[PDB]
Amino acid sequence: AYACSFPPGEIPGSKECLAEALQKHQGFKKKSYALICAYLNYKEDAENYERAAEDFDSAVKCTGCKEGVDLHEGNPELIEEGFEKFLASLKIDRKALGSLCTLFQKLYAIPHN
Amino acid sequence: AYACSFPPSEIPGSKECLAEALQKHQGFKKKSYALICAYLNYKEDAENYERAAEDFDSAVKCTGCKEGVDLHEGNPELIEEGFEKFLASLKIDRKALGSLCTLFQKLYAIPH
Ligand SMILES: [Zn+2]
Repeated sequence: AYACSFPPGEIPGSKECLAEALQKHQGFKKKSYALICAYLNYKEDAENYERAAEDFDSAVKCTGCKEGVDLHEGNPELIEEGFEKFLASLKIDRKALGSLCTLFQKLYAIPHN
Repeated sequence: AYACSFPPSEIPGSKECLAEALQKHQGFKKKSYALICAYLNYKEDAENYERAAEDFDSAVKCTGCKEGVDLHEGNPELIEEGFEKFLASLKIDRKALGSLCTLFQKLYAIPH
């Protein structure tokens, strides 16, 4: 699930659409970094990844970006491919994934209001 | 801050009190693993660490454990020793830091 916390992109056709949504909209960043953390523990908890992927799928629909990101989150043979697609599409530094997961804590502070 | 979400320990005098609270209570895992994530990023955001440490301190009060874990969270020269005290007290292997931080996401589900 993801209730849209931000409006549609003004650059839906841009190769930067998803990367810019990530930067500008904390809620999309939270779901994206949550997904990275879930990926890193996929082999011990596939259901958590599946839920995080569904949440991300929900949040991506908010963006209006044209670029499709099929995570194939229920298909073990395609999990890696789908996650790499996500990284490519969002223009994430793929050598920094550990760090980005660790930032989920900063982006989703507790307690909060 | 931390709004106590679990009951205080049955073994407040024990050297195992904090490790036992961590084992039993998700809320204490949440604040502990959040602290770990904040520590891993200390060198780029000390304020976030200070806040997470204060939150952890508050969660420690909720446990009722007598043992102290002084994180020295405002003192750069002592952050390392404070965090090592945290690891020793909660019986967390330093090799496990990355994994435990990554688990904050699983233990703090969004949306909610
Ligand atoms: Zn929350």
